[PDB]
Amino acid sequence: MLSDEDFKAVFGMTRSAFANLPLWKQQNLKKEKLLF
Repeated sequence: MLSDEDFKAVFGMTRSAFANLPLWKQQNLKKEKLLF
């Protein structure tokens, strides 16, 4: 669906620094841009 490197491309920010947070916060990010 999306390469590991592409993850940082879609995220927009350092996936490493963002990964420091729980997936709970990721639920919003996906809605901010992605759809599902």
